[PDB]
Amino acid sequence: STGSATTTPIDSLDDAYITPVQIGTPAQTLNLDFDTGSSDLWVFSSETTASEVDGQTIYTPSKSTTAKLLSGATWSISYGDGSSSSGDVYTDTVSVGGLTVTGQAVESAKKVSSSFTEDSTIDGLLGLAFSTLNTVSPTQQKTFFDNAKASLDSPVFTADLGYHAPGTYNFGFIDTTAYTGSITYTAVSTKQGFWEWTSTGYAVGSGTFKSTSIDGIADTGTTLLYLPATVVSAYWAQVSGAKSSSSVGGYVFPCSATLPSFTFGVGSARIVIPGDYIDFGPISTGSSSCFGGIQSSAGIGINIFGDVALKAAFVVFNGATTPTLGFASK
Repeated sequence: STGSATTTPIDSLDDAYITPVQIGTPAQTLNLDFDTGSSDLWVFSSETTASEVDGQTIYTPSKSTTAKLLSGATWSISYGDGSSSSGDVYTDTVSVGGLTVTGQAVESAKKVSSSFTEDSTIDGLLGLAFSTLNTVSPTQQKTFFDNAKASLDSPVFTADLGYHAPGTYNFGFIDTTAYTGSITYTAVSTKQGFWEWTSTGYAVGSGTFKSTSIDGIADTGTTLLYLPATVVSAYWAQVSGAKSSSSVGGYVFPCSATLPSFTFGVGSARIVIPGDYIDFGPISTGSSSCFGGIQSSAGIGINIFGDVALKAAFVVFNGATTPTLGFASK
């Protein structure tokens, strides 16, 4: 089997991407944030505290003939940005882009933190990291990808995120028309539950490539590119007027600037992030100070290849017995 679904930016900055997901019978379509940095599929629901729901589409298990309460199971998650959610669990039929899993754990939110409430466009998350990170207790549950894997033509999914445009998540096949040149594959460590790999270095604009190992995670659920302070300082030093602002919470730059590209290494191959991808616009409405899309990972504890990086590539998440990651230009 295979599946293919379009993923759409939630706003003009590509802050996140939503992908329609069918849950239950008859189908209830919710727009979920596919997150390769976590492993819970959770949704706004009829059980979510009413004051914490503001415009989202909810899953109502009582209206699904295939929903079954997973008795005794609860979940609770906190994300790298400080947001959180928790609730109980149903199993139900879940389909993405034509690919159907029966008995998928659908985690129903009883509580969500303010950042989720305030984002009306995201109805939940669909985790695509390794199932070892799943928070369901007392019986850990598998991700949608893990459940689908054996039925897939090939045990892979791919992320093809757009810059200010829709893109695609495919399951079970590699669309050879979706990228240019070749796909370069690189080793993955699953020891932390993430799609963790080591970039071979970087360049800033037309500058020379610096060969240096950068361990980090491929995370579709993080907006920006978070790299070591040395790398990030080298980037922003090429932008006149750029500075790290403690008050704003990262590097800012004059909105009048033209940003240089940023290149990262994948083995001997190179992925170029155009300068425009690194512009996240005014810090506040009407400001002439703009927020940078490359930020320091210092104090996160891990480097994160988020959407800013991933959207510059066609990315293969290879879930073979020994997982690997593939990157191609596009």
